[PDB]
Amino acid sequence: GPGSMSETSAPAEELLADVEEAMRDVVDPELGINVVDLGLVYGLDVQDGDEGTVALIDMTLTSAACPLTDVIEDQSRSALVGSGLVDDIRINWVWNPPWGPDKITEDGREQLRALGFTV
Repeated sequence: GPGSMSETSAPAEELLADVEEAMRDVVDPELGINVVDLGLVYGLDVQDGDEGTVALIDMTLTSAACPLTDVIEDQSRSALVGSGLVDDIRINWVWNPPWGPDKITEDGREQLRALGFTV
């Protein structure tokens, strides 16, 4: 179900096509569920700086302890980084704690300087 929708980001030409593509990977077209409709995903803040360009996305799941986290992270990060709109993202899972620690994804955790890991 496409249409002239408004994500506000990107020029109307680019946004339409790119979001149409993104919405294919960041949705459940199997049974037809759209996470955005849960109306927590309304909370997204993309902060750009000299350090980098990070898209923060406030999300939640049935119990936030489901292995669906990998799926949303992979599909979201994969597309968003490919769209070029943002390079860094962080999907945080909130159902109890204050928005902060939840925003530490595999990007920050595994590739922390203390680990010295580099891909």
